[PDB]
Amino acid sequence: GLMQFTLPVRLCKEIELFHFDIGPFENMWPGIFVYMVHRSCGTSCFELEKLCRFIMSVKKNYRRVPYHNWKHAVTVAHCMYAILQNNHTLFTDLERKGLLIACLCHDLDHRGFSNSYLQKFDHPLAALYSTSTMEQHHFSQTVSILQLEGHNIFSTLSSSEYEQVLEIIRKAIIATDLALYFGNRKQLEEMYQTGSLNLNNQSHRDRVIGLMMTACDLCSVTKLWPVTKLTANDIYAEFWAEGDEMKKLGIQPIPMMDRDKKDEVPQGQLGFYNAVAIPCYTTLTQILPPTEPLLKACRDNLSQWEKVIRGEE
Ligand SMILES: Cn1cc(-c2ccccc2)nc1COc1nc2ccccc2nc1Cl
Ligand SMILES: [Mg+2]
Ligand SMILES: [Zn+2]
Repeated sequence: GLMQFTLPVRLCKEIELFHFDIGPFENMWPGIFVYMVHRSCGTSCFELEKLCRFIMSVKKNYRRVPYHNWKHAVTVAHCMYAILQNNHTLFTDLERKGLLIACLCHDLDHRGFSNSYLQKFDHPLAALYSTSTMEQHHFSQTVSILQLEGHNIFSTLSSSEYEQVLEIIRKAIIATDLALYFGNRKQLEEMYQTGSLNLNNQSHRDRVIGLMMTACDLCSVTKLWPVTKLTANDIYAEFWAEGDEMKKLGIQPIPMMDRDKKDEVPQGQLGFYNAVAIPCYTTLTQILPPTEPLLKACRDNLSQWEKVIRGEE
């Protein structure tokens, strides 16, 4: 009850900033997450023993892949923490509870392969879940862990609060399917500019939480340049392995996944900042003005990729 987590001074200050990097010490990531729940939600939100058992079972169900790993889970939860802390009064008690957990769980048991690769492979998960294949699996793995003995962190909620939080988590996790982001953002763009955006309309909140989820999930583009640039190596290590696996099925992969086309990465990052990241953080900033540092950091990183193309690095 009286047991705070406390971080060293540099981490205590920097964890509050959007561009915080959780560092290379894996054993500190659980404590960093509990710290964020305790400040975001409260020391009362979860029984510490249950929360600790939940976190360690979640960790165990992330795989040793280059990018879609336990570090990504905690990184995406920290971005959500910074959004929630900068928008104190906009979110319900249940939302603060659900969203940090949703972010920690959002890529559970990822294999380092896209929905496309599973469908082309004819993976069993592609027959069980015809759209948002991996994201339905990530939600399925979250419910599994919540149902293990001693892992039910929501046990003090009523039946209908419990149903609501699990529905916040399902929609949050489904929204991390980038195929769904383009339409979600166009609708938010229209709603904001015709003035119809209403945060009391549940279906509107759902859309805004979905964009928050895209923003947290892509947050590697919002770090200081050396973090962004080194994370890009991990992202492409997966893409290129998928490309190899497409070539094994007798399919020329897209260039983004073809390691023979490494030279075109700087131009591919440009397209992604312009087509995905910038539009994402721009619409997020219009809806939630205090998230503007994410858009500013993304813009700085776009400018760094422009310098790479110009051979200035
Ligand atoms: C779109 N695109 C095309 C290329 C390309 C590269 C080499 C050769 C030919 C084409 N690279 C990208 C970059 O793509 C992404 N970067 C991400 C960065 C961070 C977090 C999620 C991301 N998700 C995606 Cl999909
Ligand atoms: Mg994912
Ligand atoms: Zn993710």
